[PDB]
Amino acid sequence: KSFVSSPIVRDSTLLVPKSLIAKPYVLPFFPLYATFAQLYFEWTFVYLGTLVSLNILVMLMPAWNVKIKAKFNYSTTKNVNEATHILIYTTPNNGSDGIVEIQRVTEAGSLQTFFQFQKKRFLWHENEQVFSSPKFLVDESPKIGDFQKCKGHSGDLTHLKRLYGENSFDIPIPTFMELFKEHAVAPLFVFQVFCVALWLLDEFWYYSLFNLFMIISMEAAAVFQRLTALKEFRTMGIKPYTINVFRNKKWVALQTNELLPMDLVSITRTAEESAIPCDLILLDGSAIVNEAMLSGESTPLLKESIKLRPSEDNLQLDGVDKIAVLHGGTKALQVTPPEHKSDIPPPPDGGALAIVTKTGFETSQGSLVRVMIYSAEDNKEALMFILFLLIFAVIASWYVWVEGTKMGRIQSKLILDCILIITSVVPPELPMELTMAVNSSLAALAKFYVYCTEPFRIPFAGRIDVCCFDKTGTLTGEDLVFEGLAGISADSENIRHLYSAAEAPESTILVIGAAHALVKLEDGDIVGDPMEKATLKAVGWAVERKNSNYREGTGKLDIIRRFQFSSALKRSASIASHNDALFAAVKGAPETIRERLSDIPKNYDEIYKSFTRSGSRVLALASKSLPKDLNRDDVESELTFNGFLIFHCPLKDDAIETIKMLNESSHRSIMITGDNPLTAVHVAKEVGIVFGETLILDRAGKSDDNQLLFRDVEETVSIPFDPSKDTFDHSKLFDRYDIAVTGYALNALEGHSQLRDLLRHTWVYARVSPSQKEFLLNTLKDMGYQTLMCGDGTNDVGALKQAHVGIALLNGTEEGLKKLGEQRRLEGAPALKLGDASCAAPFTSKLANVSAVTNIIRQGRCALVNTIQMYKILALNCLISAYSLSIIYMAGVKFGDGQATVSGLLLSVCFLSISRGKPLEKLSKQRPQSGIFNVYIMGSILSQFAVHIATLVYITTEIYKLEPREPQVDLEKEFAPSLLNTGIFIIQLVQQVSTFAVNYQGEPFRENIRSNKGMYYGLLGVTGLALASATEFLPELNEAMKFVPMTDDFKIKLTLTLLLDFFGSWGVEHFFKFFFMDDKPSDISVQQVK
Ligand code: BEF
Ligand SMILES: [Mg+2]
Repeated sequence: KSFVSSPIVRDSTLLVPKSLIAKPYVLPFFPLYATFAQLYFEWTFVYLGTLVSLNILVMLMPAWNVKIKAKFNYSTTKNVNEATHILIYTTPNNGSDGIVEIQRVTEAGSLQTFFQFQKKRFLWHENEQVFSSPKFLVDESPKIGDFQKCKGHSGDLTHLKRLYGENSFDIPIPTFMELFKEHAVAPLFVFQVFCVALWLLDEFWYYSLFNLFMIISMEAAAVFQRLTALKEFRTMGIKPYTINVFRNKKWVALQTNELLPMDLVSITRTAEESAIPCDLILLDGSAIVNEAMLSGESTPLLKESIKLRPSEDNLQLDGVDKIAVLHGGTKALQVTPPEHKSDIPPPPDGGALAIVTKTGFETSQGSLVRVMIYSAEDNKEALMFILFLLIFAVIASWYVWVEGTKMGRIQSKLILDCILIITSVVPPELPMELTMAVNSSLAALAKFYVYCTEPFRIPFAGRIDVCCFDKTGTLTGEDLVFEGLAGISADSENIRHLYSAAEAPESTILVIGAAHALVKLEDGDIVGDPMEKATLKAVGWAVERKNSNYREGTGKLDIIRRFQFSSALKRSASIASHNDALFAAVKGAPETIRERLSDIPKNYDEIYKSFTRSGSRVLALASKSLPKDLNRDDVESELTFNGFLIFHCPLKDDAIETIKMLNESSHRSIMITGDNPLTAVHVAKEVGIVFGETLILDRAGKSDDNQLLFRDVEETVSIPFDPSKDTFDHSKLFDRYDIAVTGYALNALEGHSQLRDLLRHTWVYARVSPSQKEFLLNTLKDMGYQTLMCGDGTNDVGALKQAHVGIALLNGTEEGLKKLGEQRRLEGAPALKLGDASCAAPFTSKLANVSAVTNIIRQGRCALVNTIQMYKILALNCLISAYSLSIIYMAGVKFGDGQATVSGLLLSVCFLSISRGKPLEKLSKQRPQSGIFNVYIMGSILSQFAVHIATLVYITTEIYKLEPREPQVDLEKEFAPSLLNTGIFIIQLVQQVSTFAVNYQGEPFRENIRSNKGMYYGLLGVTGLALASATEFLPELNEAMKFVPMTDDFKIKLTLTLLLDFFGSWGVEHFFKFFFMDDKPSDISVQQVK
């Protein structure tokens, strides 16, 4: 018997399929059918009906639960040589159970059984009799000699291709049937089809068939739209590109999909729209990677080789040995070929050779994406609404049935009346209205290039409480840019004074162009550190083919001999030559240059520490006159200070305004980043997330013991802390200082009693791992708030998936998108990359600016308002119609077709015009309501209904006082012009006007009613028709509308009753909205001065 062995599975039972007659429902039902046939050879037909129903239900019973499907279709066996399926019982926190097909294929005279569950390959090992996932060499504790003594793969590697598979990231998308099955369960669709069945049971067939066709077409179109969106956006951008791989003792060029562990490849300078293939270890050479996408840190690291380490005893640690690993999904800005000769020849390119370690969904990025996809996880308002309407319809049907029994009609007509009531309990224009609303919201979002794949999350963006943010890539760029010199002065009048350019003396502008490592090849190009290129271009230098560069606007320059950048004693050097004299320029970290030059200025330390404590990365450069080969020490004997070079990632010109708009709108915006605390605090303080002084929780000492320390940005205040003894002194910490928790401190405070009281008062989290953003969002969702996440990297994929509404900011300007669209149209500015963050986030702003959050919230407010107003109007109209049927139909009241159609057309015009409205430009501090079931809305609905009923009863009593009552009445008579018909129809029109005019108006969330031309014209027309027919202004139209003339006193009474009805309904609705509105922001949204 099989037994899968992995941390994902819990138990496993083999399965062998059963024949068609072996299925449980089919064999037994034959005795019941034979018994029914014998009894048959009236009341018995319902028995065949229920028997067919139960048979069809047992037929479809498996599809709901997979365990039931395995119980019914397949039978459990304990021999893997014959089982064809296997039931995988997963662990509690890893996806759900499943049925996967056991596959087989013969290789080299021996077949190999295997399957694949959650993209994790399994294989049948006979000696252990288990399905064991592949285990890699770097997973265990490997000897560094085992890595240094590698020479690539050789022979026929057809078993490795089966053990490990291919290096491909292929995400599967759902099909049409599995996507429509989710829409075929909502109560709206079930109620629609049930009502269609009830109606066709007695009414015609052609109209029912057309209606069913329409219902099918609506769902088909919706599912097709959702499927198109999913198929477009649910994928990561991974295009294979040729690389040189050392196989069979020769450098042969394979693709990226054909990489296996322990394969020697040659990585070069990674071009655009590409990244490092998979997890590599640097066997020889050097590089400068950019981990801003996978890790979240802005500075480019400097990786080194592995050859200098002793191969005998040392172990590949991934601790001290983390300066040699290159993850997958990072850009390599520069690569240096090997220096000395090795056993294998150097690569044909200029790249460095490395060793593959993991491939596919086993790497870091692949593992994050896989766990997000597979290991992931109310709709009761509509159900309660249907229950409400059905209760009222039941009371209506009970009354009408009692009255029909007391009058003496047949049972069939009473049944048909009950069915008519239950069918008209909901208007037919509800599903088309919901579809128009969803499509209008989607087409309004798609004007800012914001595409959504879960359209039911747009109403979620109306009551957002906490707005989380990512720093690198979302608020700031991920590339260092120049800022300007510093320290070039002798006045000390100010520290932060940045001479941009064209203001430095000749010495500084010669040193910035003399101490560099860029070179121009013979074909024409420039290779080197990109920040060095940026500064050399901003200063305005032009490099030539020879090492000598000129055309700086001042003169020419030549480089005699240059030095390298060492790992230790980090600095550089160069010996340049000028037409005037000769000097040697030095450029390196300031902490090493300060102890090297003779003349120490008075503001060296002040300027350095002022610019290094806030994000920026300075590079102090110095020079020295050199009179006429030489070593490096005597060149760096004594120098002369010249200035600094300050770089930092610049803010987006849209972040400040967006965060200000969110602050002035009762939103609490926080920051969750992976950068060091200083840069995060600086950017948050510059954008507007924190205002006053800020404290930081980080490790106090160095080694261990989890003892934190509250410390200012500077060295002013230092409050210790112990996660087992001390408790958060709210009075002196939270009221006087903003704070920012790091990742180590947030990890050491696990299990603390006041962790939530802390999380209620921190706005910046720096240096958090990809698995702590999920924890933070889960805690913020358990606290009761509604969260939002807006990021772009791979580390915050789980955070984007866990939030109530997630947004993934791609790259691309507006003009670039317009040009790309124009080119696409003509065929039918770098391109945009889909990345890994767009696979989890439902929304995906194809632009880069941060205003997508504001636009999405502004659309969510409008969508929620529209939903609430539609629910309220439908409830009121349905109650009024139910009463109208129940009571009025029991009297001799009926109208001709002409008046009915003439009024119904305007009613439908207004009802359709309701949905079309434009949201205001300004975000308001008041938030809409969440759901219809509360005190305010329900009270207002019931009170409006009571007022309408009282008015109708008053006019009925008045009319019965005027004209006789006629106790004997019949419901089969045809239409006859009378006074009661007019006196009721006028009030019907007035009530159907008031139910919109009183309940539509929402000022703070969308434009006024007068700006809605359609609905305004409709209501004006209906009220004008009613008021002109009441007082008989045009007798011709009254005689054309089959309205009988009336006396003056009754017309006056009717007009006064109309006015009183309208004004009373409006007044009591305003009363409830004024007394029990309760639109208050949360407690975390208030902003109090400290
Ligand atoms: F810095 Be963020 F987490 F991308
Ligand atoms: Mg990012």
